[PDB]
Amino acid sequence: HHWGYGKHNGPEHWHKDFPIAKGERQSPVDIDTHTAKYDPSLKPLSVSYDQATSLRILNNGHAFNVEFDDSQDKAVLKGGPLDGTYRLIQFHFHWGSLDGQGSEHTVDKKKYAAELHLVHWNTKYGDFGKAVQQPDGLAVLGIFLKVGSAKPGLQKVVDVLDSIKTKGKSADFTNFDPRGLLPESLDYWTYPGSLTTPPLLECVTWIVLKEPISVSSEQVLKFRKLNFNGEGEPEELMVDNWRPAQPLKNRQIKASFK
Ligand SMILES: COc1cc2c(cc1OS(N)(=O)=O)CC[C@@H]1[C@@H]2CC[C@]2(C)[C@@H](CC#N)CC[C@@H]12
Ligand SMILES: [Zn+2]
Repeated sequence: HHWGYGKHNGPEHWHKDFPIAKGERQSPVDIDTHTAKYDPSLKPLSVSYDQATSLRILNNGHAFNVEFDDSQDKAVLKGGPLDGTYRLIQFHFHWGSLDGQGSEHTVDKKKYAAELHLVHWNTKYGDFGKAVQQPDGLAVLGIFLKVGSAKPGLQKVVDVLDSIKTKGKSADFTNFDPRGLLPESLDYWTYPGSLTTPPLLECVTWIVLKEPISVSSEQVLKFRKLNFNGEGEPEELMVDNWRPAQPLKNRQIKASFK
């Protein structure tokens, strides 16, 4: 009976195994655009994915991860609210069963069809495992997805999902360029938070872009064909793998734009 997104193991149950679920800096949160304040101390955000090296794609039973080789400083995120260099290690999405839900963060309570999470770890901590044990160990770039025009750069991902339909399945996924998943603008909101799934560690500096990318209905439909279950088990469609907004508590969401 391990955690999941169902009625008996979903988000409202996570606190029993992971008490931090009711912590002081949990994610995701609702972003109140009118309360978020422009922060002049924020430095220009730097997203350098030109030398990114993807290696494989995995269905871990909660979502699917496109993993990158982070043994060297290649695809990095810096600037903005960040101090130091954060290395890209993987990206994944959270989506819904319907176009009107799926995102973890919400903007003025509005839910998007999905949300992309590009995960990076602070290099001063040596490795990803050590980084997650630090308040400023990770930096996750969140990008909303809305249904409309197809996103050309996402099709490569969409077409390989049939090969990793069930939990535990992985497939080679080299030479995928994450720059093809970024919107035009880098305007963003930032706040201190946590991982959005167990163990819910409060080690993340969240940077959520204001501009969403558009993906086609067909593209998101394929996301919904994935399975939460492993091969040979009753089919449980991988949909609604998002955690709802959590209490903001003693935090302020800062905006990079005036
Ligand atoms: C930032 O990316 C994630 C990392 C992890 C999880 C979920 C994540 O998605 S999210 N929405 O971006 O928070 C869930 C499982 C976690 C893992 C991070 C590394 C952890 C803490 C392992 C420890 C190491 N290394 C144990 C469980 C792992
Ligand atoms: Zn995530």
